[PDB]
Amino acid sequence: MSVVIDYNVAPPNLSTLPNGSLFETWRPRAHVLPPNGQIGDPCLHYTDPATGLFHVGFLHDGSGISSATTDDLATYQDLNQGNQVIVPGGINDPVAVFDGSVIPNGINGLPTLLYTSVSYLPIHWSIPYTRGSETQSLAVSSDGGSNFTKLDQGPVIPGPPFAYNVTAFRDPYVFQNPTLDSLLHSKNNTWYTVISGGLHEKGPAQFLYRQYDSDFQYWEYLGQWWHEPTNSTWGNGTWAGRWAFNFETGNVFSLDEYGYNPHGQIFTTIGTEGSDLPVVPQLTSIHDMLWVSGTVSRNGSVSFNPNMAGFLDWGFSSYAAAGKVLPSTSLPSTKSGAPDRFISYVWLSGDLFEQAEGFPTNQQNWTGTLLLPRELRVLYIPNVVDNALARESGASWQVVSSDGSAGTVELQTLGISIARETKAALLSGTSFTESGRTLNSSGVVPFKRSPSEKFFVLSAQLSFPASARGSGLKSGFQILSSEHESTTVYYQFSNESIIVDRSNTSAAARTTDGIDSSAEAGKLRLFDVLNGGEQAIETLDLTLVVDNSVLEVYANGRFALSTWVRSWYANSTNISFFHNGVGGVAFSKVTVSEGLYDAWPDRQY
Amino acid sequence: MSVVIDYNVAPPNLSTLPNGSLFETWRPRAHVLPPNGQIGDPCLHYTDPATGLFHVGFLHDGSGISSATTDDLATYQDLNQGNQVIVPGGINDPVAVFDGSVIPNGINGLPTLLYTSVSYLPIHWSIPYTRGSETQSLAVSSDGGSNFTKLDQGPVIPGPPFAYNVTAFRDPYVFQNPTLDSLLHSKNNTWYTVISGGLHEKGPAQFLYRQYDSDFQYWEYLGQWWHEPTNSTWGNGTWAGRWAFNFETGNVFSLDEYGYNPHGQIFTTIGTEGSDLPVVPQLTSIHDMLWVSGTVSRNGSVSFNPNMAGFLDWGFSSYAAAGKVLPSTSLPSTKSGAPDRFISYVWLSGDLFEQAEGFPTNQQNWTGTLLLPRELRVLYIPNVVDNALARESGASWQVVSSDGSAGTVELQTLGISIARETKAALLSGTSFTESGRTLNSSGVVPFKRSPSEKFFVLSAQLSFPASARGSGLKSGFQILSSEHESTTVYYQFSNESIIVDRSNTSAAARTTDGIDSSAEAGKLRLFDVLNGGEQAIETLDLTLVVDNSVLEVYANGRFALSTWVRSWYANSTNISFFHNGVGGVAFSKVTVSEGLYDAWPDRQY
Ligand code: NA
Ligand code: NA
Repeated sequence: MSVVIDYNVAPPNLSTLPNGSLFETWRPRAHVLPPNGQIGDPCLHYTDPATGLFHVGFLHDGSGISSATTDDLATYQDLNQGNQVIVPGGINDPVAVFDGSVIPNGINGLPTLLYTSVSYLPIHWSIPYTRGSETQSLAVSSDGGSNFTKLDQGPVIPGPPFAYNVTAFRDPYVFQNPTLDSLLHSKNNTWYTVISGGLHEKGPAQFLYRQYDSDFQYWEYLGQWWHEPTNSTWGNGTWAGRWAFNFETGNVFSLDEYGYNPHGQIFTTIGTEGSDLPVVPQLTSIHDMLWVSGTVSRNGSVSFNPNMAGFLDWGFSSYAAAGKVLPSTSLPSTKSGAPDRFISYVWLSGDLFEQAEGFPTNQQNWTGTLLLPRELRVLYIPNVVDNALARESGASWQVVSSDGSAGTVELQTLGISIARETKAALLSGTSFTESGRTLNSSGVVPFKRSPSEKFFVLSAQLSFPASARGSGLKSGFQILSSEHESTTVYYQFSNESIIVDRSNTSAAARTTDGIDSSAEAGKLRLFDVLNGGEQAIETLDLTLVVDNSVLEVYANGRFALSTWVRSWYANSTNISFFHNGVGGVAFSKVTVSEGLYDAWPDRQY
Repeated sequence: MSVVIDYNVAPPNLSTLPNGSLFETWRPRAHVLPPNGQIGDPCLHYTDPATGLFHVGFLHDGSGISSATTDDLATYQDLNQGNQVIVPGGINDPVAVFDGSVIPNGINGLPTLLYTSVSYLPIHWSIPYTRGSETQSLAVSSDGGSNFTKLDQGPVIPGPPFAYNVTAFRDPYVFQNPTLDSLLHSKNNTWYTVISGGLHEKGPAQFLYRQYDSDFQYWEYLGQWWHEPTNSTWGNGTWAGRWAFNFETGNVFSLDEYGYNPHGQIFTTIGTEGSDLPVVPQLTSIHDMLWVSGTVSRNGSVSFNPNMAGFLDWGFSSYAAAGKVLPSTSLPSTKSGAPDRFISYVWLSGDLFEQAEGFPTNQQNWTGTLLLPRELRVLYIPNVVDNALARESGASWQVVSSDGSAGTVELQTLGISIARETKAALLSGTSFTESGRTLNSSGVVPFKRSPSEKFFVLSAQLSFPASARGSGLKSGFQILSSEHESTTVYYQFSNESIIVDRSNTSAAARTTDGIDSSAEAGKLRLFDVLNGGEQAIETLDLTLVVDNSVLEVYANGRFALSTWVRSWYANSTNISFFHNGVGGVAFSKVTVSEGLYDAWPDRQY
């Protein structure tokens, strides 16, 4: 008949259950992930100029790249029923297909994939590099993006520059930029490529190239346009992790206040591969998902000079972001009236980058997800008090103007928000509000009403008095609660962090190996701000999106922290105010929207 | 019982006979060829420093490189019973293994093969080049040369210099040269590599490299050290074919009067791929086997500047020569007392470079041979009369001194002779002489005694009177004669050529397709010479080596012409003087040595 799962009854050791029995247990409904099995790095994204459809791509089951389309940037349709559009086993890629990116209007006016073709394993920053392990090859889709046919020829970039002893040499990211065109005297709308990795005994780098011929055959090397010393860090390591031992999945793009602008300020997103000392062979212990702002100058060779940096996502398991220009002329953007955007999908690895030993993978029969598509833009924070907090250097913001009369500064940083159409679809459920209140004593205060399922958005504002600064205050919410489980998400002034406490999240973590219960944390500074001539600590504008086991925490349009919340019991759906009693907190009216939506309307599961 | 072959009975259409039935018919006994099947370009040759054994290599059955050893430079022992020491089907060479050469004392003190690893076909100078079709990869033999194990990594030279549109890029030839070391400030005893091919719309070239690291990993590009315009020629095309559309099998070495000398004059041997106009797609119609002398200068980049050139072998089917330094310390050289030598094996394609349609290949069950090993050295011709003949430029010799009193010059050219130990073994049979004579009338004069088998050396000197110059004289020998067949080899003053007339050579050519009967020819100038104060036309010192169907014609230590003489009848063994009646000829005493020897004493067939 069936193997019977009752989520009011206690869990077994989940690894004893049949294959596939936990497929729906923790599965999101509003996120990009394959029909089943494993998802790796997103890549390959492109707007098809002929249709306006936006194509998303991702590594799938360690065997190539799968893809789906969206006409609204909310919901998706599988290509090939989820089967890969390109697989390993060719002449150039006999061992593996690694990440690539797409020139949308390329060879023969077709989407043209430049990707890392792998011929030798293992490959890791910590071990000697095997010559020719990573080349860059071309493929073209003549069938609307369902199949990328490999060009019947060798790699267009057969290895790194002469005698370079690389740590890695992969993840080519194609992009256009008129600032680079001007500085390098390139032909207008030249395609550039960055390749990510580093050099042994020197440190991480992006290797920069430009197309030499219109046919994309030859790629002129323009130097290590950005490189950093081995395991160096932005500032003192507080705000933007470390540059660490190797760069991965380098994206390059340019922004203004509204979205993507070719003439805008230049940003990159990168994964950095970190380690404790001594290094453990073939182990990356820290996967930092960073963004970096910088100016580009020339001095013979072009250079990217960082002026601020932060995390695109503070999640331990968050990594490998791939983003793409989405033009205003796209099908989604035409419906929503958006300007040109840069949409980034962050990867949330399902198994601690394959370190989560004993996780019930055969039972779940899927692993990983992408996070919600995110709009990136230049965010301005006005009316900030010109004090030490605002002026700290080596941080994730910079002063772009000042008012000596008012005593204020305008700050600039990277804006991170849920893509507009996806956010609206997330809120299309049924909405209720919980009354605002102030808390001064220690405890958890149940909401009058909680969602009855584990699919909701929670928004609220938290205001703190001057005395919260530098104190032992902890305030936020307790979610996914019942007598056996709870998860707590809170702001903490002592280290200016948002924390997700997962020690009690999962009753399955007590019976089963490989179900991480570590705390997750990210830094967020709330500055001193001036409005109506009154100086206050900035309001914490918190959004929580819970999609079964996927938690995404957003704050103030500039912060994201995402993780796995693998609660077992059907009843673990209650929400409470939380405050540790140190000082006071005022919670606004809290909005809860329940149900989210189905991001995969043409799948049944 | 057996399929019965009687060589006194007329031949059938040979393509109707059983497979293997003609294995012995035309098979040489004193030449390098595999136990059966096809032989292609020789390559891979090396002296093993540990044993003193000389290793020879060759393409075999279109599927990699086979090898044998010699301890005497006369006789050979198969490695692996003739099975290839390296085969295609690796990561770098999934389609084919092309030519390579060996650094004898390389990685780990082991013979280290650098070779062309092929990933895409077709490849031809006349068609567009597929990117990455030819890379250069490393293999090492740790077992005494029976197996060259591919290094488990990508090619060490993944393609040609950036954006070069090559016609070909293959046949790497490793060599050392202190003249290059001095000119380029290279470390002493640096290994150089030439790679042969050309550039589309520019012409043929050798691409020059030097090792960058002691591990042979990286190869620094030093430019097209020698290149020529498309289908240009030395002089007016008389003496050294054409530079043509592509260079193949470039060897580089340096000589003195005795043999190989690192500080000597620099020479190269090359195949050139020719065509009539218009070009026929994928067809090379002319395969010229050239040698070239030149000086090396620097002008920022190093340059090889030809000062004379000729043919290493004038045979239509002669090509692809591979030679190697053989030191005085080798086993063969220690026995024979030779100094350092450069030994070259020329290939004699068995089937007109796969154009001989209908040849009975399945019946023969082998195809091709290498020619006899040849010593190359600087040859001086003294006491030549200083006239137009001696002074002609764009030819195969140059004036290196002059005596105004005597009216003479010393000439310099490339010396080509049978390697000493092989020549002695060829003459180890039973020897007889035929009396000298003068002929003035037209006809063929039978020898009093002829060899009774088709395995012999014939040596003779032909002296011509002053009036032979510019005349219609034709004199030489008729060989392999009976009532049904004959072959005529003669000198002709009208175009200063040695000719092999094959119109009557083979009774099988009348019954069977693909048995070429075209004439073979090569240029040979006999200069005016002064001895005892008498001016004469130089003596023609002729050697003919007939090894069943393999004919090699040598003259004056500076001329070689080789071809197939596929006589059928057991009785086609008679030899006659030949003279066309135009003027007179004096033949010296003619020596005939019969039997040759077995170059493969440990094979039965
Ligand atoms: Na991370
Ligand atoms: Na030839």
